[PDB]
Amino acid sequence: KRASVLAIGTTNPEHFILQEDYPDFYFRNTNSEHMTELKEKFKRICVKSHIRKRHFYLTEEILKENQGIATYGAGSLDARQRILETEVPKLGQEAALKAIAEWGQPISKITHVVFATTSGFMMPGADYVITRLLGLNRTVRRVMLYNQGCFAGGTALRVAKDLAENNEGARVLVVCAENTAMTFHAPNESHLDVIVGQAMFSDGAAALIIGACPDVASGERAVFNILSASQTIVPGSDGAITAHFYEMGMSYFLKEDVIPLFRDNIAAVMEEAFSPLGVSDWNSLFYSIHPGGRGIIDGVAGNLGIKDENLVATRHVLGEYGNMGSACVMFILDELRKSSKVNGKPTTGDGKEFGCLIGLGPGLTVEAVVLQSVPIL
Amino acid sequence: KRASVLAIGTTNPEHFILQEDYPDFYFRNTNSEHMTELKEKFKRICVKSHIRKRHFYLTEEILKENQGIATYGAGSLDARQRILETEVPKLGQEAALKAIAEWGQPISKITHVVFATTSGFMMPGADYVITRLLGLNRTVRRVMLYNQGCFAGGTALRVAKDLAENNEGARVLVVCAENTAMTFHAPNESHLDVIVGQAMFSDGAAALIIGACPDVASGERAVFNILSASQTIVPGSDGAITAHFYEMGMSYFLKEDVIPLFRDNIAAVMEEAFSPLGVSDWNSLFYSIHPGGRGIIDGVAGNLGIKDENLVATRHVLGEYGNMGSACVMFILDELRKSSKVNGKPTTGDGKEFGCLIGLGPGLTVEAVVLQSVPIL
Repeated sequence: KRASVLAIGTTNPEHFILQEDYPDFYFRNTNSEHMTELKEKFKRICVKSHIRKRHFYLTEEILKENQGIATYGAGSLDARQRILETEVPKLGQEAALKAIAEWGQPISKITHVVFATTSGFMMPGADYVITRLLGLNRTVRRVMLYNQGCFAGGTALRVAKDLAENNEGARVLVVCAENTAMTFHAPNESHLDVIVGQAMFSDGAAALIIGACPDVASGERAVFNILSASQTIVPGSDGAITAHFYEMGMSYFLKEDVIPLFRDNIAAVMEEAFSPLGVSDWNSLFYSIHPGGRGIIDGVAGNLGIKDENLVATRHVLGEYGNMGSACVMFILDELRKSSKVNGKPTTGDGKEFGCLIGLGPGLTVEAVVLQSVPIL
Repeated sequence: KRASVLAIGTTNPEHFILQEDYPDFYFRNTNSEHMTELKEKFKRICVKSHIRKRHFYLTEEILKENQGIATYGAGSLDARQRILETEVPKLGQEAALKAIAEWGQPISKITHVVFATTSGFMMPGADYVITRLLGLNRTVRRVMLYNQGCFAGGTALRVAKDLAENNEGARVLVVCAENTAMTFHAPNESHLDVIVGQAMFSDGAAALIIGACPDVASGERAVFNILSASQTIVPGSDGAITAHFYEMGMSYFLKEDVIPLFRDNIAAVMEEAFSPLGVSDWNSLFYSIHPGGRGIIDGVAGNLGIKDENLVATRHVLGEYGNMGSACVMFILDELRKSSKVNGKPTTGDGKEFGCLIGLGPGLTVEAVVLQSVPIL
């Protein structure tokens, strides 16, 4: 009678770049090699990032064919959309097929779709495209979530939750996907917000299948259960994150006190979701914190007092992929369940009963989804 | 147990223009009086449109600064967004306050918000802004439906339906709002899809309160009961409507066979929806069809054999407000119940029991929402 995660799939584009070689690549293919001062500010953040590699659609050749994207301030939304209109629902398809395989059921049994992305937008949306790409039924009930940032991962789950629970027999396909072709910019002295993003942002795609009352006889296997899903605006945070969709693509602004505002308010958000269960100790849980850089983790960590033991899964994704936007949190969920089977843990939650999903985005906004593990045999 | 409409509220900008005087206004304030031949076609279209007046935020002086918006092809997305980022949620606020006045409950009772808009987008979205303007709780669960076109009105009804029915005591605030500053273009000889759109689009905004199990003792009153809600892709209609968000704004393209596709495929949707109610006679129902111009309405009615008696509310909205996009279907619902009280009809559905809200848009896509009337006292 409660919603459950029945399958999980992930994927990234084949092309990847090592962080050790990114500063040279980023300044060479923007003809900004002469900005010696910025090359140092950027390099220091790369070292502090503790990110090893990132996947990208954008290659050295594709940027040569799109100088508008390679020039800061220049109009390029025309060229950016030509790429995103196709590659985003396509990368999603790759992920959906992996999760539909584990599910091991007929395509016709899918009745809903929830697509979440900030990378590109048009009409019809990616939710129509992937419906035709996967060959789903023409009567699937779709819900498109455009431009909700990095918390959209928690949003998608909250929407799918009420869908599966209010429609008997319902099976929901959820897809998160991103592509740095939307937010890529060349270095600029006045707008140093870019510097932080270009040493962080990557792309990827995750896919989930939600459904109530798992049919064990049919071959369905629950992975996580969803007990609750809340959303909260953070007090005194107006303006901390703002992103505009201009002719130059997405132009974003970061205030110097994003982490302190999240840090000094996360305690209250946890207290609300977990009192119905009588939980107080924050180390009795498994976590899937949105990897919004080391600061956000190492800072949400200290406040709640989370030991390094429980941040292994979240820090692992950050290191091997970077910030993939809304797909980061589903990536970390797949990380746990799989790591748990290898290490012989009693449950899919690293041997723990309850866990939490933390998504962070503009507002400030915080999405909190309470999860429950299942036994491993 | 079953979601119900509890209140309705609408509004428009004060500034309006008569269809009588729009062709002069259009070719004058875009510096295009030298296109005399093109002006006559427009004139003809404006006369066959059955639209009497439309309300716009865009006045003659506002176009006078942002000449980019008044010049076809020119990059003007920035200027459009500076307008839409503020004016759209401000227009929604004015509508919501009317619905809460009728609802007659404390603002602390609202638990969810659903906003749908194609006109403009940023981060955080217009769901955050309307949450601050109305002074709602920081812990409200909100959904942002961007760029779902003219069927978004029915989608907003379907999401809110599953939220209110899956959450005890939950009360959902629906808001739809559109602004022509996104779709405004100067006349061009080549792109004749633009010319037909300028005689159609308007500004407006509507609001509803959705909740399951009305509390009579708390002063709540029902208006319509939501029995079901569906979505469907039309077979073999790929590319019938496409819209791109380029640097010039929302560039849309309409192929020549849009009406014949909706016309011949709508019957299957109605049969699937009303079959479990034992209904087949389409004139025994009240309607709220999306007025995408005369063409759509006449084509849909001609197939199902709907008489002019049951299309008065639809045409009245198109005649007095023009095509406002996603808000049209909400306007018609309000005219239905308001007209019903004045004429002495026994129900909010023109005396009838069951009715249907039809949302049409790109895909092609068809949103059907079976509705039930309540007794008038």
